Amino acid sequence: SQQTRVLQEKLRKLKEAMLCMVCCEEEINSTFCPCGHTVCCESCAAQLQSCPVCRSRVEHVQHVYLPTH
Amino acid sequence: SQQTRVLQEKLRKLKEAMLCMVCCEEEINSTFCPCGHTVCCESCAAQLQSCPVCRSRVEHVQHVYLPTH
Ligand SMILES: [Zn+2]
Ligand SMILES: [Zn+2]
Ligand SMILES: [Zn+2]
Ligand SMILES: [Zn+2]
Repeated sequence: SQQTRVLQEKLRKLKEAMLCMVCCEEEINSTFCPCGHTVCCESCAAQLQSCPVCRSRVEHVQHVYLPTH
Repeated sequence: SQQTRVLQEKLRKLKEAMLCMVCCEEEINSTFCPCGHTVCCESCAAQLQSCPVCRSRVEHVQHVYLPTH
């Protein structure tokens, strides 16, 4: 129905919010510490020395195990 | 249709996976370090001394800013 189409779009938007903001291909699973922005996959996070959201120094990357994975 | 019901269930489960595993009311926004389990809100994470998923000693709680918040 039309409601199936509406729900597919909502699901797509929620899944896109869970994808890395740099590569757009892999799920977010890494936090830039200490700022806390959790916006990248592990491969993109390993290549950034400054946060892409707030520009703070990345002291280290913490892997996050999320229930939505 | 039955497809609409399947998608509604997927959306519900994804939304439930973003809620704190202790209070079931507030969004997850905290990571237990060093293990990385990210399953609680700030208030519930604050006094836990051991991770509720893996039993590891909690050395630090890192706040996380997720795009799904
Ligand atoms: Zn990436
Ligand atoms: Zn940041
Ligand atoms: Zn809680
Ligand atoms: Zn743990």
